[PDB]
Amino acid sequence: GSADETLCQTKVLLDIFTGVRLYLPPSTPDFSRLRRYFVAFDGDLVQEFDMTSATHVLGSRDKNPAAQQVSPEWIWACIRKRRLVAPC
Repeated sequence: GSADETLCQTKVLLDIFTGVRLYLPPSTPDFSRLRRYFVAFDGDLVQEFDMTSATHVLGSRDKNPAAQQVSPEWIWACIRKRRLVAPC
């Protein structure tokens, strides 16, 4: 249990993706909060077909190789580490 053990606090958010602009895919699980939550932390979310300027990207990068190919584990590990961790 990650989210339920992390975002279980309303949104906790925390200074995780601090300035971490990861492209949160709509196909990603927990997207609901994944979006608001993340960006809510203090970062930003770019639409797949919209990253060129983006910074991070959830699963995959193509749309934006200049972003970060982070996953759902990164958000937790990050928000949990109160500091952006190794994106993968």
